[PDB]
Amino acid sequence: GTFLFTSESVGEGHPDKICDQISDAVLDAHLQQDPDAKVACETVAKTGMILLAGEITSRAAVDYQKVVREAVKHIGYDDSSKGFDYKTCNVLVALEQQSPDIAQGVHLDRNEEDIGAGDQGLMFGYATDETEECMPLTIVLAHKLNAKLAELRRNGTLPWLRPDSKTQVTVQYMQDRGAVLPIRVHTIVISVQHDEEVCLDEMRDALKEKVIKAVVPAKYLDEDTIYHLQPSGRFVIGGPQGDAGLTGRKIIVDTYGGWGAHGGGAFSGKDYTKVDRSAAYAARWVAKSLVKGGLCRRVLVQVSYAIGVSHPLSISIFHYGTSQKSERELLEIVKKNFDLRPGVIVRDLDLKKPIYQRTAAYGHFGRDSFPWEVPKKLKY
Amino acid sequence: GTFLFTSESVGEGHPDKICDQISDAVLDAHLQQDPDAKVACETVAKTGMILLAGEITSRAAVDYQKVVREAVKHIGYDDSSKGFDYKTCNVLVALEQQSPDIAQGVHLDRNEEDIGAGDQGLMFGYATDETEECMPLTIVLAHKLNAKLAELRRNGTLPWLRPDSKTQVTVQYMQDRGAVLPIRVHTIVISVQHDEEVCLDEMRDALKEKVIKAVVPAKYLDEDTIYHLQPSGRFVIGGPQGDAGLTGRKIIVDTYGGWGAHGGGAFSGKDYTKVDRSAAYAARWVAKSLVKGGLCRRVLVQVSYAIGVSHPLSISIFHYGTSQKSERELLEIVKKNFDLRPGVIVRDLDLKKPIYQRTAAYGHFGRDSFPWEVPKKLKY
Ligand SMILES: C[S@@+](CC[C@H](N)C(=O)[O-])C[C@H]1O[C@@H](n2cnc3c(N)ncnc32)[C@H](O)[C@@H]1O
Ligand SMILES: C[S@@+](CC[C@H](N)C(=O)[O-])C[C@H]1O[C@@H](n2cnc3c(N)ncnc32)[C@H](O)[C@@H]1O
Ligand SMILES: COc1ccc(-c2nccc3[nH]nc(C4CC4)c23)cc1
Ligand SMILES: COc1ccc(-c2nccc3[nH]nc(C4CC4)c23)cc1
Repeated sequence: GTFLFTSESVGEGHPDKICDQISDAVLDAHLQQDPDAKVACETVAKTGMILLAGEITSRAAVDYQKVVREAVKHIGYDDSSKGFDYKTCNVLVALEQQSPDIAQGVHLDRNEEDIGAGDQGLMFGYATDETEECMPLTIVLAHKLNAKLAELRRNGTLPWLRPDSKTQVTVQYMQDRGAVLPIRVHTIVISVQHDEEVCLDEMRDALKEKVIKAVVPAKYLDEDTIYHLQPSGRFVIGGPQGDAGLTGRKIIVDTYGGWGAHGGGAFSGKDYTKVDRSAAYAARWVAKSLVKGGLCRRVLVQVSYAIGVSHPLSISIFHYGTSQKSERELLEIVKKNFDLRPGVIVRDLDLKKPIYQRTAAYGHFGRDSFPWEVPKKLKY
Repeated sequence: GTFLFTSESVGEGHPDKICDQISDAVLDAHLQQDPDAKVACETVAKTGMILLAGEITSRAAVDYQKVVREAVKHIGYDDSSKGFDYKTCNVLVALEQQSPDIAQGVHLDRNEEDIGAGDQGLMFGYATDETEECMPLTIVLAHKLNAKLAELRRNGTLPWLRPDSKTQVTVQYMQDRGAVLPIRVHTIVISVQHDEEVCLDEMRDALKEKVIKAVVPAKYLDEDTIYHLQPSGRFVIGGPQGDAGLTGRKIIVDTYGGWGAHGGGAFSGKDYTKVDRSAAYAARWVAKSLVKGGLCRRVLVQVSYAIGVSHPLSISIFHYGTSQKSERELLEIVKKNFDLRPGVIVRDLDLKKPIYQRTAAYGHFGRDSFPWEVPKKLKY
């Protein structure tokens, strides 16, 4: 009845995550001035370069140089010794207006509640009762290990740390009537960029004592747990210098760490009309509402859309055998309690608010009581 | 017992898919001259621009201008009237050597069979007996609809078609002892870029008669099937002009259309040492071998790695209740029959061969008898 499952997370300075945070800093800058901004901002990062590419139609006047550099400063890349510096990097902009053909088919001359989906696509929401926040333990622990590295870097405890990091956690689970129960941590990987002076033994000792022990409960760690700490042996070159980053290349880290399912759409740099983000947030909200409402212990929700059409084309629910209700019954409850048109999701989840940069590291789900994390009281 | 499931696909001229094909054209160009090239080529596409960003260490002498332009010509973007032209677009190159810190930790001074994984990560393989090629019907049909559009564009049957397209198929399934049985097609979406002269009614009639009827068996289509054909109403602006493209933004289209699971890693532009691609191909090979071998009807395989370590950190198998063997028994069969070190997968799957551009549109799986699609005869 036991099995292993692995998930990973990355830090704020991982190059792909830098791009997600910059794309959402650009989105938030537009929404601060124009709540109805149409934004599709992709970011690319390589040695010394941030490139913004995409489509924005907005009444805002945004200083992209300032917005980009402030996001990079927050992450911690502030000196050429670290491989990247917000003060002196190149910021290139290739942003055009939203295609008028998309605009006419999606939102022009449409009542807000009846706006079409901004694209076709499929999206999933997932929730599990294995943690209070209704997220898989593998991904929660992986995110917390990266957050702990950033905390110790920022407080000067481990001054050799740099912003680029990756973690990976394998947990041994027990199957429990469709639900899953974590038993123990089988393997942990941590790789983090570091300065030239610190030795490997000092880093491995600190990663075990100050990072892992400060995050993972001792009850999950035993004599058999395997640790791969700085497994490459050297990670001085990092950030965009070590690996090109792009927006929307960490979509599994952003969601459920491999659990549930994913429809392929990226979240960062997109306004509410792009259902890749708004409908995935709404599907998480539905899934978490079904679990917190006591209808299931674990659930997956799929929705899909066509560009220009407001109502979802399909809606499906899988409860893994953890509900006494059938899928037909759960779908009826969802129909009576939720309206998954993008023009209604925007109102329910307050999706014109400029809080998106806060979602772009450490996962979009299971944190900070964002609107999609506050369960809806269900009537049935 | 019935449920709906939706998957999507995109055409060769969808901007993200253009990037995947260019990244793999670059990889193949290097492998033609240097089978041991270390390649991590990301591509970005926006109006008039192809940018290559990433890391390559290779003995090859590659003309990036020629390679990029030839890939764009093949796709069909050959005139400014179509929104993009291989002859006159900008090709920008920001490629550096592979980080020496990665090289020393992964492959320098290592026996080939004992090379480390090129990164950490998790990967999944999936197979289902619902089609002969062991793929979900939703994604197979979605890919075939895009392939049919390209065929009719290239043969001059529908000369108003342009290369950028997206499709989406929703199928109603029956649950069958853990396996799934397709019953009927519930909804089809097709959006395709077109010339200025053709009217909406002519396009909708052609998409139903010449595309859908030529691909989807009539037994799956009935009076209740919903069709969303050119649902935006106008799609003249397309390709990179309509939407920025990036490599590795169609990872669900590249794999199982939402079925199974995904670990987050992109495939295109990466050599075999990047386990995001090689271990996902090996996991598909294992899953398809278990189904064709008669051990299960449907199966999911997870593997994970740490950078610099050759053997997977974890291996898991889920048979959805479709096998008489336990996960422990299936794992033992996999251990006796497969070696999932990257330096052994390269030999089994011939991963230094320059066939990667062929994988970069219409899915990496279920087509053309690539090595990961030829089942291994299992001994047990
Ligand atoms: C290993 S790199 C990806 C492969 C790379 N594109 C190449 O050229 O081989 C992927 C991520 O791993 C991390 N990384 C970079 N250099 C590393 C090193 N020396 N050791 C461990 N992890 C590293 C960074 O987070 C980076 O974004
Ligand atoms: C709708 S666009 C994505 C949203 C876009 N970035 C924006 O600015 O709103 C995504 C994909 O849809 C397709 N597309 C582009 N223009 C379209 C149109 N007018 N009608 C339908 N699909 C379109 C292309 O395949 C494109 O890559
Ligand atoms: C996409 O979400 C999932 C999550 C969990 C399982 C699963 N449940 C029970 C026993 C199992 N053994 N191995 C696995 C998975 C790792 C291959 C597995 C399956 C799918
Ligand atoms: C990730 O792969 C899957 C695939 C299929 C199912 C599933 N099986 C039986 C009944 C169901 N109803 N809805 C669903 C899914 C669409 C939400 C579903 C679950 C997960």
